[PDB]
Amino acid sequence: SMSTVGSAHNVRVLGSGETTVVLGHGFGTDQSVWKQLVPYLTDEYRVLLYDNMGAGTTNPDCYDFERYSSLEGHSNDLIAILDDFHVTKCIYVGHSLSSMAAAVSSIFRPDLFRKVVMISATPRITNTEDYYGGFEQEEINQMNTAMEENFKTMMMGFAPIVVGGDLESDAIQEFSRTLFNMRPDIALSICRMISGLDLRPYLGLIVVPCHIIQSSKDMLVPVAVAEYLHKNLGGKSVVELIPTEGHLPHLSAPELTIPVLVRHIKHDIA
Ligand SMILES: [Mg+2]
Repeated sequence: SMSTVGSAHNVRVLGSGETTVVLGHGFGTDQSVWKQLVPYLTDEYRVLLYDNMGAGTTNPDCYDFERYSSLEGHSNDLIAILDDFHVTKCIYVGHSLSSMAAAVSSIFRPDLFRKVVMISATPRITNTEDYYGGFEQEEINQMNTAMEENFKTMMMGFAPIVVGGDLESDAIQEFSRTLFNMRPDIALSICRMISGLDLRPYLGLIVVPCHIIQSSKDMLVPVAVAEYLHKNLGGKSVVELIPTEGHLPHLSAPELTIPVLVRHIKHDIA
């Protein structure tokens, strides 16, 4: 059979070309979240897709609770994936968590990345005296408390609120399907990690060009966070807001988001 890293992350390679586009997904989804975007890319790029460890499509026994208590475990998985599949200078396009993992990875291994397109990314969701992440700490702890109380109940509100729109919409139904296929203890572990994550000290060390993409109204990512990322990244960057509501605009608003991503994949920051 194929490599252990490839089978553990369900790595899939489509198309062909000189440049490889790598697609990463966020919490509660898997690589199937990119099914609408991939046809726009396979004729000119090689496209690699992979699942984060912990996704409902991955083996629950491979989720080392110690290893994935910080982003480093996901960052080292990504490096191993691109190594095992011999990718260099890829165009990385990732939603939320995965784009941050790629950005940090580029600090130590800049050979693997030509640029990073971050969608709805944030270095820290909790406010401090000098930083606005969107949530006071005594809101996040109350959140973390409620997720340990009734996790499935919190996720049943989480999914439509975070995606935005009608309970009946296709995006909310699809996001719920993959979110509820996760194992509760694994998902809770991931939310704990995101909840305490603070990537602010890393931003100055990231020097690969970053394209900061997010919805103008994201319940988890204030527009101030995109501006904070732009300001504190160590290399070139650009910010473009998608005029829409939702944390997963690639899933909920493809008609706006897919044209934005293709233009940022193709064109470079001068
Ligand atoms: Mg993030």
